[PDB]
Amino acid sequence: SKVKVGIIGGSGFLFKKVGVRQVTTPFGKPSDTLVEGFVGDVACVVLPRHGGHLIPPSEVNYRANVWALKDLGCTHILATNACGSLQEDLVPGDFVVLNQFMDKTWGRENTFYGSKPDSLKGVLHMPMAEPFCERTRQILIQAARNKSINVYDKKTMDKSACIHPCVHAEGSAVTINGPRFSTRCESFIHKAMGLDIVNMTLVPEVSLAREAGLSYASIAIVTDFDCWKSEEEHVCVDMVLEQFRKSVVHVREILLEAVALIGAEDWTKTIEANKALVMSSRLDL
Amino acid sequence: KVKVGIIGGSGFDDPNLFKKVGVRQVTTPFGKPSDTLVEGFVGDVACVVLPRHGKGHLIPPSEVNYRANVWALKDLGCTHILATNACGSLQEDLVPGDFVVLNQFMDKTWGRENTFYGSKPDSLKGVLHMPMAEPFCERTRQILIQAARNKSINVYDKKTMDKSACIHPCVHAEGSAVTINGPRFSTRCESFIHKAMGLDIVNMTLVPEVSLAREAGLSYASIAIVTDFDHVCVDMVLEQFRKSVVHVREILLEAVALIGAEDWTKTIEANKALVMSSRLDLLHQGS
Amino acid sequence: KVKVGIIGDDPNLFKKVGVRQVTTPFGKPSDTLVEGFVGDVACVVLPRHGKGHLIPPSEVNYRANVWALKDLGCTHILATNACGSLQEDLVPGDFVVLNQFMDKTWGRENTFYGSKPDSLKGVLHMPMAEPFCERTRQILIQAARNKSINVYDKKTMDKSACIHPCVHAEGSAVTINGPRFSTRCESFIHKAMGLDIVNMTLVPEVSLAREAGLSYASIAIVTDFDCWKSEEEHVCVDMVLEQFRKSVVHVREILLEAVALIGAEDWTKTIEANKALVMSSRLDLL
Ligand SMILES: Nc1ncnc2[nH]cnc12
Ligand SMILES: Nc1ncnc2[nH]cnc12
Repeated sequence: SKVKVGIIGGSGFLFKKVGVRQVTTPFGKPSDTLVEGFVGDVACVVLPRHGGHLIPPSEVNYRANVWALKDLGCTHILATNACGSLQEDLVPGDFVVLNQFMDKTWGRENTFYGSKPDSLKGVLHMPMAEPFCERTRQILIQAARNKSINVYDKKTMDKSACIHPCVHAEGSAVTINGPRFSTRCESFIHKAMGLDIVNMTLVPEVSLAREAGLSYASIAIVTDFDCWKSEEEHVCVDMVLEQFRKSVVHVREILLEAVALIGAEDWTKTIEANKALVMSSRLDL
Repeated sequence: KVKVGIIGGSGFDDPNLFKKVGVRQVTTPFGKPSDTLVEGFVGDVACVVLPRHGKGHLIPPSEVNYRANVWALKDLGCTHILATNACGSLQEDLVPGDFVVLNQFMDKTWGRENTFYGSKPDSLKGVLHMPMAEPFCERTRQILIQAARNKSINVYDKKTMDKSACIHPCVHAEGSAVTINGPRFSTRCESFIHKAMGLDIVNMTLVPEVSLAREAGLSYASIAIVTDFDHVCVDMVLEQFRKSVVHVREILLEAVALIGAEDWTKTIEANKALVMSSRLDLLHQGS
Repeated sequence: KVKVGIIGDDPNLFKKVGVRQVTTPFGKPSDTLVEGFVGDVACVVLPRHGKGHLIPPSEVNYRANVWALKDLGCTHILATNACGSLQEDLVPGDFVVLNQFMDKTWGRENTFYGSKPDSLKGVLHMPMAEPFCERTRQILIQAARNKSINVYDKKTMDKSACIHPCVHAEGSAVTINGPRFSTRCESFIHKAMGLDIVNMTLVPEVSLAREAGLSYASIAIVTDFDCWKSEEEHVCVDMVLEQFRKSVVHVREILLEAVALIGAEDWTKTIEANKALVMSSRLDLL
């Protein structure tokens, strides 16, 4: 019944520290030390995904990061991800509480289970049709409302209500491997598929969190229009850094409010269901 | 002169298709196969059976040694490989309980060894660029389809039949699979995209098995089982999958008999000639 | 001054000085390199698949090949690639000066930088919206005009004005990992996405050339229709080689003219912009 919130911070990334934990996992070392402490009465653990941002997205040890948070007793993970927009409604400065993704990563360790010595014993086939924890998604959305940040829900709001900057209540991300950005050809193809944003760090992090029995939700920071618009609006690293810094302030407020909103509810049945889903997805029984 | 290898997928972890005459615990130049190989006969036709995931289904799709499985069967003198694959549906007319004799695929796998050849010392010498436009052995595909007819299973061919001939359960006489890496299932977003591309089913094990079989000079065909990777429905899906396994077992046993009733000398030679004609290094030297 | 590398050499046009073996921080290049001159312009020729054509596309050391040309002082790289056509107006014997691509390769070393000891220390996030050097693209096209080869621009001209064999003034490529050719299902999917050609070797070569601060342009050689047409037109090795041997003399004329055209212009601002793009993409330093 205990609740403990892990926070995985991307580009641009909270409380007074109780302890710094140098941990190891059976999958290797996490990206950095883990800082443990409290937000109000809620226990919380913070972990930077890139550790002085020297580790590219394809080389982050997502297994060790998620497992380390599980081993410190986290029940939830809140994650941030920098991204580029593929659609006109999503402009730099907006946020997206994602609910879908398309995976184009490769060469990353994306599961804890297998038949090799470097993995846990078993064959795990996890359902991923709706790959995030829906309860935690709505917490992020309500947190933005409580902090007087606009929310745009395309299902129930006219397009004229999309007042920027705003938090988009839904969205799909294509995760590319990096480190290069997309070509205009690739951006047009992803947009034609109906995708909303492009990023590099969401997958396999989201999949491993569900394998570990954790509730996971992501808030993406729109820093650019990818490269499907005008040449002045094409992505570079400086464009990504120049927008993260301005938006980090507001995503901090959202994260800290979401931690408090998580602590204000009972999660006994959701945590139980997270664990049961893993056990029922074991094909080796 | 024929010998039929069988690679059993989910539902065939311990097949027992015939009385075991002998066993082969072997390795290959590309590592260990998934399990020991079981030898026997269907009538007078030699047969060898190998569970793709191992006896206890301990090996996930991404970690299956497709190269060792295909090579071990080639080493034993197999001329054909029949494989089973459990799949999910992406289209309205493919429903749980149906079967598909695949003729096409779209590859979204990565990180698997998918060729016997290359420039590394542990690969076979040479560069092989195989044609894959119609990646299966068409003659063996038609034997699987005829075996279903002979076992009283409906066959639906959307090229010549209207949709009212789609009577379930049925063998779809053609179809395309997207092969994904796994182990996780697809998101709704990914499934929507694969459906929009026109793909019929989704699976995790077809590729690179089919590609390696053609590299090895073997006639390969796959029969896929459509199941449901989803009030209560799990018990009905499992009973339905059990019934599908019994049907596929009947199809496999009849197909081995049908293969054995014909001569394959020309087709086997054509399979070997196709490998040689795809050796880029040799054809560059030829000119 | 400039110096042109050619990744993919007659007597009266290429004055061969010598053959060179080099090493790089990322291993050995595919083969030794031929150093020479086209007029007064220094030129280096490097075959992608090595001696005996024993190296398949997925195992080519693109990092070593590009870095070796960088270390020898090249300012430009011109590349040729055989390819299959996905569209009716691109026919065997044509050429394509690509301007776009979609990447379906995996497991290749595609960046010089990273956190492993096998790569240079750092994190490079390169923009790739328009991944080629446009000035060098337009030289390849103008080289074709100078050699009396037809040029077809589908933005300006009409399908009824396409004269073969022609250099297509733009186009997009899907790069697949190989070694196998595509299925018919994959071919039609790529065609439906709007792609023009399919190949195996463009990526990561084009990406690493930009990482190295070099101007890179590719002219593809259409050898086949992949496998979206009739059975006698489905791709195979013999078909690819038969057409390649007949088109290679035209593409040799283009590349030799392009090298002389590059030498006739100043590239000071372009080269400086190439290097400034690399440094501004170094996340670890910013
Ligand atoms: N366009 C983009 N593509 C990938 N990752 C990004 N991060 C920020 N913008 C991005
Ligand atoms: N159809 C094709 N596909 C991939 N690479 C090729 N190279 C030449 N033709 C090709």
